[PDB]
Amino acid sequence: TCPFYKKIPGTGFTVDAFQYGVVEGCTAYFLTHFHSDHYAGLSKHFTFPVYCSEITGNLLKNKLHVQEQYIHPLPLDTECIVNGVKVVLLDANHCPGAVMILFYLPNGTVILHTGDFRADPSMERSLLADQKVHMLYLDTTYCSPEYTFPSQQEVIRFAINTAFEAVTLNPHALVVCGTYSIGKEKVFLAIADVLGSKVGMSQEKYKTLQCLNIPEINSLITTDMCSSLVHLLPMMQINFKGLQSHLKKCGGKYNQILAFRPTGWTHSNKFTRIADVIPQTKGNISIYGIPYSEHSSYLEMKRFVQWLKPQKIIPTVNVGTWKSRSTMEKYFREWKLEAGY
Ligand code: NI
Repeated sequence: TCPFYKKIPGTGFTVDAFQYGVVEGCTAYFLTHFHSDHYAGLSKHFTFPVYCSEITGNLLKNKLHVQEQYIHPLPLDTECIVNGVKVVLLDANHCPGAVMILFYLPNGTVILHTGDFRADPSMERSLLADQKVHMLYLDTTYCSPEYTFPSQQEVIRFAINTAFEAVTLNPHALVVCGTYSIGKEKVFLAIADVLGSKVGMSQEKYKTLQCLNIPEINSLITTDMCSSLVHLLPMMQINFKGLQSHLKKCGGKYNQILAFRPTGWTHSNKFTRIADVIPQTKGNISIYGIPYSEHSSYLEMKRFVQWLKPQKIIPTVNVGTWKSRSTMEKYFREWKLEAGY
């Protein structure tokens, strides 16, 4: 059955709750973003109203084949009414089309659901600042002080300069970027832009990108692999074996590969700075691990919550074990005691 952390009290709404069949009482199903854990259970067979951003609606329509009659896209930063309740969608700074939802309940309670997010100080001057928020449903992916990472911009600058130098040194080098869902598109778009190239990719991946309302997209991406010096492959192929194999397929148009694996956090965030990063190398193929995150670091999450000052916090990630919930409760109390709410 549908957990309490996916229900919004005093409405018949749910959020990211598609895997439990018909939820009793639910009149509107919200979807924060198009990642499989969150959409799990949605298909052409779903017949209830789904509320979401325009981008998320394009993906539902085209990738999952959800029938158009059930897709209710809403604009961002706009007060809307859904089944008699006022709502607002805000940018989550996660993957394309990802939203936070603000629910104004009829009793006067205000609830923020973050979905998946990467907290940023620009969220402190949105519509959130206009009134008190009583309850927060929080993306707690990285809720522990060891989880630090550089900014997106530091990582992109590093990627840019690395690729530019490698291809100026050897103009027959190919650049490859690994991927498994939407998100982290700036990695490959920024590398391509400094190399004067489009990004080449499979038909399924191109179809995905074509749904994302990216300006001038037709000038940036192609299905013609041969005409392009940056290629996208599945993350699973980003290894020496997979990369040698792809290099055989390109027809001796390239004689070297430089590949990037954008990851989340791994244990080497604790010492290394981005400027110290060195690749793994076997022969004419180099692989760089780069920690480009679309979730809040501990410090970014703490700052956001300490600003917002919610009366109650409901975690939405790592809630499956008592040990994790207990640990998270401890950090929420520290934050409250330090800031005085
Ligand atoms: Ni996500």
